[PDB]
Amino acid sequence: GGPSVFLFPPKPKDTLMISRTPEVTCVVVDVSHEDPEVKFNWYVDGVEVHNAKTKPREEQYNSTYRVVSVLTVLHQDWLNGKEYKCKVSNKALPAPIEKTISKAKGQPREPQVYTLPPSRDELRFYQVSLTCLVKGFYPSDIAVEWESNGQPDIFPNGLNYKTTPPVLDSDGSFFLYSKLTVPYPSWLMGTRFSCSVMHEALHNHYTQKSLSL
Amino acid sequence: GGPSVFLFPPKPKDTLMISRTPEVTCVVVDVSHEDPEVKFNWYVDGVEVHNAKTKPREEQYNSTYRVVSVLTVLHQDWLNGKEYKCKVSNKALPAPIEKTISKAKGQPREPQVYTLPPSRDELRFYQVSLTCLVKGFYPSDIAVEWESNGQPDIFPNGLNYKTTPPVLDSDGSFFLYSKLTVPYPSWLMGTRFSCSVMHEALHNHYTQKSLSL
Ligand SMILES: *[C@@H]1O[C@H](CO)[C@@H](O[C@@H]2O[C@H](CO)[C@@H](O[C@@H]3O[C@H](CO[C@H]4O[C@H](CO)[C@@H](O)[C@H](O)[C@@H]4O[C@@H]4O[C@H](CO)[C@@H](O)[C@H](O)[C@H]4NC(C)=O)[C@@H](O)[C@H](O[C@H]4O[C@H](CO)[C@@H](O)[C@H](O)[C@@H]4O)[C@@H]3O)[C@H](O)[C@H]2NC(C)=O)[C@H](O)[C@H]1NC(C)=O
Ligand SMILES: *[C@@H]1O[C@H](CO)[C@@H](O[C@@H]2O[C@H](CO)[C@@H](O[C@@H]3O[C@H](CO[C@H]4O[C@H](CO)[C@@H](O)[C@H](O)[C@@H]4O)[C@@H](O)[C@H](O[C@H]4O[C@H](CO)[C@@H](O)[C@H](O)[C@@H]4O)[C@@H]3O)[C@H](O)[C@H]2NC(C)=O)[C@H](O)[C@H]1NC(C)=O
Repeated sequence: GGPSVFLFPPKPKDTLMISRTPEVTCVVVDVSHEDPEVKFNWYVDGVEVHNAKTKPREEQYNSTYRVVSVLTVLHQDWLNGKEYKCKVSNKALPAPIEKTISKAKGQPREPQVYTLPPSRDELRFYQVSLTCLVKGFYPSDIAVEWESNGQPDIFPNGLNYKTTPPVLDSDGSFFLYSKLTVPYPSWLMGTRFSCSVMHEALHNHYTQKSLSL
Repeated sequence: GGPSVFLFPPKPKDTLMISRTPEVTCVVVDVSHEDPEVKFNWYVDGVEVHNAKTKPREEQYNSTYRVVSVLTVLHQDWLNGKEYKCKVSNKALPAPIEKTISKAKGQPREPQVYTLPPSRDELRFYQVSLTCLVKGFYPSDIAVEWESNGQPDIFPNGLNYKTTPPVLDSDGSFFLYSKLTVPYPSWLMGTRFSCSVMHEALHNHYTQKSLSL
């Protein structure tokens, strides 16, 4: 064939925070040197739009260019299920490649957030684990972060945490876990930690759950 | 080209338990009706073997057969890093397709297992969540299960649990979480639950961590 197209959704956090701005990204790979001509046509539910923006092309070590087309979207357009289509055309293609992406369908469901202290057996070590359980949400688009009331003297570098991907639960909903690693002295001195979750189905798209000794 | 080949590693649990038998699986898709002839040649570190077994072909909705070749492997052969090669040949191919798979390289690291009781705020609900943290292991091949001392009268159907995929941690090791959902009355009556973890770097490839009220 010829070039390949891939269309990605906006960041879950971008569509949920008022401060941020979501965008859809249409990437084009496998584009030839002989015909590096690429065009884009964007359609929101079958209605063309021309506010998208194409970034400069870039060569890769595999001797192929890379074209990307970014389309900023309204917060509530995506959350209401509007479908976004990217139409790519180039000489190397017999017919243009059209791709579409939208939010997962299904009545959203609200997550429950639970913080669990570190296991008693983990204090033998110096780094202990604070856990945040987020369960029962749909769709799986979600954002998770940790906060502290600890000054930089205890945390000169920021907080160290990692979050699992969403896992389909036995009731059609999703769950995940996020682990925050902190020194034991910080846990013992009464530091207040906070698990923050952004999800469509939450009121104000946000909830925050605390954890401390 | 023609048909496509895919080679899969043995289940982590299969290579760790003596009772089970691990297998490398070499799948062939996109095989034509005009030429449904397939051959396999297996090599363990460049040494041919003839104990593999081919299962009957199966028709697909897209009108393509699918041929599978299964090779049982010795437990310690895989765990010691031996590379397994699958060579596929068919009329529709100009030259045979060879694929190889082996265990991830790197000094193995032993996991730590910690059980966390359900959050106090989750008792509002009837289904509560028991958590098992497994962290600090390498490679990411691991198997996790839950056990109970509860008869079938409390659990006529088995235990309900889901386990996350491994997540790369900030020290090059991996962690995961497994969630067991149980009715609150079972938690309150003293039922003893058990998180069982099978990993190469564990002594006897097995460890078990308990949890109860
Ligand atoms: C006619 O219909 C067929 C069936 O629908 C089509 O077959 C499919 O063909 C595609 C390629 O076009 C293959 O894609 C690959 O999938 C691999 C994963 O396969 C496992 O998981 C899927 C479900 O997720 C499952 O259906 C497979 O059968 C396979 O299951 C595994 O099976 C083994 C033993 O059989 C078992 O031990 C495992 O536990 C089990 N695992 C699971 C999760 O069930 C990928 O690994 C491949 O990835 C490659 O390519 C990626 C990018 O393309 C790259 O990132 C990767 O690194 C890697 O290189 C690849 O995506 C499907 O597997 C195959 N499905 C089946 C059932 O055969 C057929 O293509 C279609 N005809 C045509 C013309 O399209
Ligand atoms: C020249 O070199 C560049 C970089 O090495 C290659 O760019 C990649 O090309 C492959 C072509 O297959 C693309 O593969 C697709 O990747 C997607 C992942 O997107 C994430 O990752 C990229 C980079 O890591 C991020 O930029 C992006 O924001 C995302 O975070 C997958 O989603 C795709 O999977 C889907 O399609 C395949 C094929 O149908 C299915 O098998 C999957 O199941 C799934 O449906 C796919 O794997 C890759 O995206 C390209 N990266 C970038 C950054 O563009 C060029 O391909 C290479 N040139 C040639 C000719 O290959």
